Amino acid sequence: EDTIYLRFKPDTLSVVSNFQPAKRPMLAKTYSGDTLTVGQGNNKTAIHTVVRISDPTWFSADWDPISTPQPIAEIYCKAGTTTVGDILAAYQVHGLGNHTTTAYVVRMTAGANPQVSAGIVTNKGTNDYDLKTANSNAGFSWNLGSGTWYLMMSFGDALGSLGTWRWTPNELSANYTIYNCEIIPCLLLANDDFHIVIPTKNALVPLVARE
Amino acid sequence: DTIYLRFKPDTLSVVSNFQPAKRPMLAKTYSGDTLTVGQGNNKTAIHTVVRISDPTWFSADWDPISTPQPIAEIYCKAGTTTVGDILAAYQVHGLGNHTTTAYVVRMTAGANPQVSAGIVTNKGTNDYDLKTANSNAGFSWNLGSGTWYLMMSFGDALGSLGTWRWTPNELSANYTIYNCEIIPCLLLANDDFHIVIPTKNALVPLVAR
Ligand SMILES: [Cl-]
Ligand SMILES: [Mg+2]
Repeated sequence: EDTIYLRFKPDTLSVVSNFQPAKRPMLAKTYSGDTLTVGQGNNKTAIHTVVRISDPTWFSADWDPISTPQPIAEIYCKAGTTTVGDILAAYQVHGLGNHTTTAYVVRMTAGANPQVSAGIVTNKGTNDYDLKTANSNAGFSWNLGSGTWYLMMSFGDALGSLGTWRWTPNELSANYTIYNCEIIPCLLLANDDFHIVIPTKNALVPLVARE
Repeated sequence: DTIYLRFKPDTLSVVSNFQPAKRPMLAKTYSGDTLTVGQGNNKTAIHTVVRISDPTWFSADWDPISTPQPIAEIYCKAGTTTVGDILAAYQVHGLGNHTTTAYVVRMTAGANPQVSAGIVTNKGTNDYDLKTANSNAGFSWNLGSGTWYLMMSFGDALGSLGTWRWTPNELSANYTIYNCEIIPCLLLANDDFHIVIPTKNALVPLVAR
């Protein structure tokens, strides 16, 4: 329940494709294989994008350095049906108009190869004030090494009272607006060269609403 | 040397003939109360501004510290009038000659920057960072005295290693703003989330990237 801060350098995953720079920020609409979820029982969060967490350090609510948290009990990262990682901390923001943003600090205990049939990128037109989703011009695949930590994010509309954990099992589709937030640098190309600080919880408890 | 600022970015509500007044805008040309942060002959042209809300400071060791003293001899000016102090300075030497500068400015007077030619950020499907584009009209900002603002500038500039760079030129279109700590200040911010940026209480840049 207490707020703990994660300071880390985001690092864009290098995707497997036949196009463009391999290191580019991509999101997943439809998976063809090793579909990425973070779930508790039947309830699942559909993972829409991933960045590597590099040089992480943790702080208490009072900004004293603390040790790595224990995994949140009973919540797991799965590729397909296989459990592939623990979850150290959870970030969830209940935004305007049922917008829900979830970020899991995932510590991989096994490798995974998520393959994306329909991809998504974030775009911004001259009349958008936030990033907005658009369709890839092709699919791709990710390679998630075991032992590495990843921030696995999800964006969608969901219901829930305040302090109720929300579940976004939906596909991410185009023209969905991702409201500015702490994790917004993880949606642009990140070259492991600057730190961000995000508030998290060692439980499945959301942050105070519209944040 | 390094000081951390934790704060909530807050998008300025501009006065214009368009859409929501609270939208993230950048300035290409000022018609009046032109925004610069300068020291002697050297000036940085201020390209965008956000209000700093709920600021707190941390040591390099993440112990809370007090508000730093103003950096001596550097001032924020609207036109020729000095209108603010500089508490901290953020500068990143990016790819090629890309320079990103952010000043923590505490206004000691009001200011009304008058922008004839505007700039917005773009992102196409094969852009991986925000890029600048020309707005379709101008606007004005209102900077209240006593309020804190982050005043940012983006451009290519010269300087050998560890030397503070000056970007005095107008910001133009098709300029790539590389991802960094201050990138949330380019999107709509509603005073409802915190970011942490590294700064210095001197005119000294961060380690080159
Ligand atoms: Cl501890
Ligand atoms: Mg959102």
